[PDB]
Amino acid sequence: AKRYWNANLDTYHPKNVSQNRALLTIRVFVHNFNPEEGKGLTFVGSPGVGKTHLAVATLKAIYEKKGIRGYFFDTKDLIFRLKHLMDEGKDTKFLKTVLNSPVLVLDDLGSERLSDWQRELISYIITYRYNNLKSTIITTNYSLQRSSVRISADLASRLGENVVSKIYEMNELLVIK
Ligand SMILES: Nc1ncnc2c1ncn2[C@@H]1O[C@H](COP(=O)(O)OP(=O)(O)O)[C@@H](O)[C@H]1O
Ligand SMILES: [Mg+2]
Repeated sequence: AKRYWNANLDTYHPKNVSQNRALLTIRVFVHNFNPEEGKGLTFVGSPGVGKTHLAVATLKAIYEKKGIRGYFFDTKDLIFRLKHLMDEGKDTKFLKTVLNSPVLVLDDLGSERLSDWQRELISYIITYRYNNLKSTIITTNYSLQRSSVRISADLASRLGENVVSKIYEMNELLVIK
């Protein structure tokens, strides 16, 4: 939660054209935000680049100018949590509040490779939020450099074609450099 205590659309000081465009987009996005549209953003990019900073920021600006409460998860942390209350088998309540969330930040959704069972949980959670028009914000890592659709196949390679295709029809792509 709070290495990003300070994370605000407002500390925000962009340092290249990438970051400025990203901040403009985010601003427009938050201002027209409608839990109902199930629209989101995807932040790609090498690391230490302020992708996650911007996603926390986006989540805050939402509920500051729209009073809607999001949720912020490290994708692996979420998955790991869920598998464990899902085979202890008791809590359907955590799963439901995560799936039905009006805004959800899946930080690092899928950088690195995901074993069959984490793959299954992601596909589930994304199929659900896709079907139910639930706005979902994603940050993922991309590294080899000079776009659109390689970023597609690269993401597709550890997430699956299916999840990535859906991610695209829900989210606008913001490459931060
Ligand atoms: N433009 C910026 N303004 C303020 N802080 C930033 C900016 N870019 C990066 N940071 C800070 O740098 C650190 C790393 O950023 P992070 O969001 O984790 O990048 P990434 O998620 O791309 O790895 C964070 O603590 C974040 O607060
Ligand atoms: Mg990050």
